[PDB]
Amino acid sequence: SNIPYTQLDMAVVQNRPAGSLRRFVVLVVGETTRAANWGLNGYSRQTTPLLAARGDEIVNFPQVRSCGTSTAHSLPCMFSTFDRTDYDEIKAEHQDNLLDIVQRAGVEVTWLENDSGCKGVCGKVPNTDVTSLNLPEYCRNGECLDNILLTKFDEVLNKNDKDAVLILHTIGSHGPTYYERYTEAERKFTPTCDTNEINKCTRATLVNTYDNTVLYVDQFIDKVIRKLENRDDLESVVHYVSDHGESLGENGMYLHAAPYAIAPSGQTHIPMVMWFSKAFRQHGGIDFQCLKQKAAENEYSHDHYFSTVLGLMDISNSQTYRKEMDILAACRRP
Ligand SMILES: CCCCCCCCCC[N+](C)(C)[O-]
Ligand SMILES: [Cu+2]
Ligand SMILES: [Mg+2]
Ligand code: NA
Ligand code: NA
Ligand SMILES: [Zn+2]
Repeated sequence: SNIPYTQLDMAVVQNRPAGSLRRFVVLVVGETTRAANWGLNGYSRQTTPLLAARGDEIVNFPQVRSCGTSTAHSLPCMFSTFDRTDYDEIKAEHQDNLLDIVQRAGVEVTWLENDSGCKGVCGKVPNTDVTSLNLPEYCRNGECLDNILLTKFDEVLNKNDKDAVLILHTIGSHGPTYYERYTEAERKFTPTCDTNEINKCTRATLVNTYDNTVLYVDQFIDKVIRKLENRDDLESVVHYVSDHGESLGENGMYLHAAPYAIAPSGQTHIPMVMWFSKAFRQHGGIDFQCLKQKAAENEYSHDHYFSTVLGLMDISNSQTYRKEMDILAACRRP
């Protein structure tokens, strides 16, 4: 209430081609996973084997920077019109965010939370806290394995046939209970640090445990793709990006939330990948070989998130959309 609230893009609509198929976009908002331990970026361990095996169909972005080093900064920033370097916390809090605008355009927006909170971003859209289900197959000590989200996916997919944006907010690589982020099938690197007292384990075991968390991210993204890839009637996109990275003892630094100005690359350099369904490849208007090249050669950040999502919903009458910030715009047919 401190300053008047600005509704943005009040006349927004979708401008999808006439007679088009449903468009279903999944935004996986990761947590703590860093670029330097991401197999597709050339890490010496293959922490992303399922995505690597999918080959050309996964677009990987080797140079992406976060807008903050904690969830409290990164989430509101990445869902706002503001860029990191001009972010105004107060202004952002008193205006519509990305999800408010997309919902106003008539898109079904749903937020499934498994990471302790949306930091105010999903207040005005349908949202559920999946962690609270406290299912023994996934959950212990108030935290749940991210595959619990998959159990709620089909309900969203089948809610109706409107275009949709589904946000899956994952707990990812969050520590210091890194060992609780994955299961036996992803416990590849050993020995591990099976305590929250990470300062008491060797740096070698800490890296091993963190790397196992990335294997779980990889299989999670793969399972989301598997829910969509056989729906030939559906134009689907899966987009994954982390909120920030992590420090694993380098120079005495652990966890995250270092002030951005002094934050090491481990905390600011984050993974990002995209996958497109067959129908999206056919009717989505994107030159895929163009996009693979752009992804390899350019530097991106959370600043690109807002316009990339608007572009994926064919949003029109939008004064917030910036073509130069839309990752796909330079490879989209006019
Ligand atoms: C307060 C930080 C906001 C970011 C603005 C960075 C300058 C953009 C203008 C660049 N330009 C070459 C056109 O002058
Ligand atoms: Cu206020
Ligand atoms: Mg932004
Ligand atoms: Na945690
Ligand atoms: Na194992
Ligand atoms: Zn975080």
